[PDB]
Amino acid sequence: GGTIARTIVLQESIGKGRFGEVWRGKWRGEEVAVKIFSSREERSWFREAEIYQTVMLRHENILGFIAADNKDNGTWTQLWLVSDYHEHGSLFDYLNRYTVTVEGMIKLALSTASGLAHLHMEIVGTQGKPAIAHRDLKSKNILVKKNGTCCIADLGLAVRHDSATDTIDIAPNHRVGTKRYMAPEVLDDSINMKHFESFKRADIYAMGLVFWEIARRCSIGGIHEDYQLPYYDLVPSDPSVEEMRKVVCEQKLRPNIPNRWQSCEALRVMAKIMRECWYANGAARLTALRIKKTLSQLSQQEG
Ligand SMILES: Cc1cccc(-c2nc(C(C)(C)C)[nH]c2-c2ccc3c(c2)OCO3)n1
Repeated sequence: GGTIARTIVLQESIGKGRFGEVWRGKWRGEEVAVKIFSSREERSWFREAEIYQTVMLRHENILGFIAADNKDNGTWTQLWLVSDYHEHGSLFDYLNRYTVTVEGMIKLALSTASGLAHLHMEIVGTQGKPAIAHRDLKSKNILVKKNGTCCIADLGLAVRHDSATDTIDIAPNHRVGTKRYMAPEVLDDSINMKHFESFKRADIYAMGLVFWEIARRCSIGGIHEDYQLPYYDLVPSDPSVEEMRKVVCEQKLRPNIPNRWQSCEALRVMAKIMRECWYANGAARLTALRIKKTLSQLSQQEG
């Protein structure tokens, strides 16, 4: 029969995605993550399997895809996605559970930038990678590995660009992602969605919000902040598009950069990246590659 899903034994319920339910599984002795969709969730399943099967997608800071499969238990067909297990889980869960070192922060920050710069960069060739925008970049969708670098999951909302024709592989809706991480252009309806660079610019904003969440947990000599989500101070816990538009577009607040980040050098680089990631004009924002370059300077420096 089939060689993946037949041979996997589910052990623990991890939790829900947007669609489909996440499990700890044993494959051939090794631990795996399994994500399971109903027969009516087939568009979501297929599209996510389509993105992970993009040629040249595999980076150390993208989640390692094993396989899409079917599994008939006897009553009903389950649609499976199988991946690498990471015991720490999400960047959200890690930053709630733990503080980090100075070296710890940059490992989390660099890897997330490297992941998105890989995802964004077109690789021309016969085995050629399309440029890929995420559309839902957040701490819940980034996983943390056992080495303490990150990898990006939740590519099911992603869009892919052919540079020759200048087309996106789907006709994209307004307002698909997590409402809290939606960029100002996405919030106020103003984003042009036959411009591909705009979707990349929308991802850099949200990585800025992820970079804030990490930098709060940086324990220099006692002193760290608590875990918070971006706009904990300014919106409710499941916030509306209306509620988010009033803070980000109308009032023009980033997340608040505290005083003691000015003392340490590594936090000021991160603080400068954050405030260069927030910008209501998307064209003002940095590339993931310029962020990757800058953090890779800081990594190969301070003694
Ligand atoms: C393509 C694929 C296959 C299997 C799992 C996941 C997946 N989807 C998500 C969310 C963010 C909820 C959409 N998380 C995972 C995930 C992946 C690996 C894990 C894990 C969860 O817990 C520890 O190890 N995606």
